[PDB]
Amino acid sequence: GIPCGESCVWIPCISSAIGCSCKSKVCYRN
Repeated sequence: GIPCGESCVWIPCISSAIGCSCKSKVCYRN
């Protein structure tokens, strides 16, 4: 439930490695 940084507009969630996933068009985790 916390924004990681990358935006699922043009940037893939590299942070997905640490559990980040696209949410509300932005990569979120916890």
